[PDB]
Amino acid sequence: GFKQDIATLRGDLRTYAQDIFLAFLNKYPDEKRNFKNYVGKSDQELKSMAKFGDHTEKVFNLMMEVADRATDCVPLASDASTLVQMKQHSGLTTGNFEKLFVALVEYMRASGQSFDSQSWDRFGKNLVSALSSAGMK
Ligand code: HEM
Ligand SMILES: COc1ccc(O)c(OC)c1
Repeated sequence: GFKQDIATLRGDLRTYAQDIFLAFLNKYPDEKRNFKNYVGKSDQELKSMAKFGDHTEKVFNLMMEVADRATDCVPLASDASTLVQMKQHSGLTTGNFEKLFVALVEYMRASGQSFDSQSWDRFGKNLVSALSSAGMK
């Protein structure tokens, strides 16, 4: 289930962070307006850059902390606030997060593996809700 998924993901965190961020960017090419220094690069080109692995691994680490602190796939309001208030997330809206979670769930459903994809879908929706409540447009 969800808790075991966090353990699976943490077990190979950089690899998964890469696979999932790429799934996101490839599903929603307009989303790359937020990531101007990854424009014009194929998946393997991105993976070859130490900065890409480093960024994706730090993002996924916080994502897993938030997931692990959630109750019944409902994240803490304080963690939502953190994500809203981060300087890095200034211009974002909840739709940016919705899209990330749609890509993440799709990635899980297509993997050979027993992820609890329905739990991740409900976590994404609840995270979107919490972001809105914490002041994201
Ligand atoms: C639960 C979801 C997310 C988490 C946990 C998260 C976490 C983080 C973290 C930890 C960083 C800093 C990474 C570092 O410099 O070490 C970061 C940067 C950033 N995040 Fe997020 N983020 C999330 C979702 C999003 C989404 C949905 C977007 C846009 C679609 C976004 C856009 C950015 C951007 C633009 C940066 C700065 C990029 C850079 O300077 O290299 N994030 N995020
Ligand atoms: C793991 O998923 C990731 C990794 C890096 C990102 O910048 C991101 O933003 C949408 C998601």
